[PDB]
Amino acid sequence: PTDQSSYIVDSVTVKNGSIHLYFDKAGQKTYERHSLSHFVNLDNLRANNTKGSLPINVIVFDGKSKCEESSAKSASVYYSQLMCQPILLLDQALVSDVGDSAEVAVKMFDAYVNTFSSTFNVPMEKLKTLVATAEAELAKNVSLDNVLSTFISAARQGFVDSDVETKDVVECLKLSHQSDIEVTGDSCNNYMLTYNKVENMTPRDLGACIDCSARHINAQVAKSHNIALIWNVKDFMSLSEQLRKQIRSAAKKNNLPFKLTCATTRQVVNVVTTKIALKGG
Repeated sequence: PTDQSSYIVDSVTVKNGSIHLYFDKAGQKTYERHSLSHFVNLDNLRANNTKGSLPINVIVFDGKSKCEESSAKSASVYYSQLMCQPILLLDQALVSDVGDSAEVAVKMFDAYVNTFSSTFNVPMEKLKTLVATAEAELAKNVSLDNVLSTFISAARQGFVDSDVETKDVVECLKLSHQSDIEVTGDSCNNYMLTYNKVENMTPRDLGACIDCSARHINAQVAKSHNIALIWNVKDFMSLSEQLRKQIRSAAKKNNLPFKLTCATTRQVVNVVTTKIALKGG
């Protein structure tokens, strides 16, 4: 029994700004984890869409309507091929009482605080006051980016280097929570597996790579030396969504750690790595 194209979501559970979607795969109970943010507005997960792409491998439909379910199952034959993964078909009835903007934002913020605390080794007692202010402000409908930025600027003293910008920590936290990416304060390398070829990059992707001095590393040279791919958050974000996903999946294929950093310092080239250049020269 191979990985079909879609699976029906039977049940749902929420905890720490994340949702679990439960399905039966060849008689074994399984789940996929997604950030709660994709479930505030369900329209982005409907098969009709407005762009023709899904932010996650999930299709929301109305289980009360026969056509919506069958249409979504048909649509997931296309998206499964486009995304190179099966699609989870979720009835909108399972995600009725999930959250309410701020309600979900407070769950998000609490997850940001845990990643900030464990990344910069900051004791939770030192943040107690700044967390209380931040949570009472989110309930006042003060933007999450404002509350997060205000929190980081105040909480950063003595834990984050003066060289790193608050905005880069903010993006690291947000992204870390969206795609479950490890965050570090360590020097980046902007190393990329040889699998992601220059020939298949767009001018924006090749140029962005050359701009951040991205280097190519061979999968085996990286595996045997236990090399982690550490990208600067800004540099990584200058890349396309497709390229960002490809770099990460290639690292996961070879069991290589993938991390985002808020640091701008580069780690010393101690391994045989070739700088990404234009196909000609």
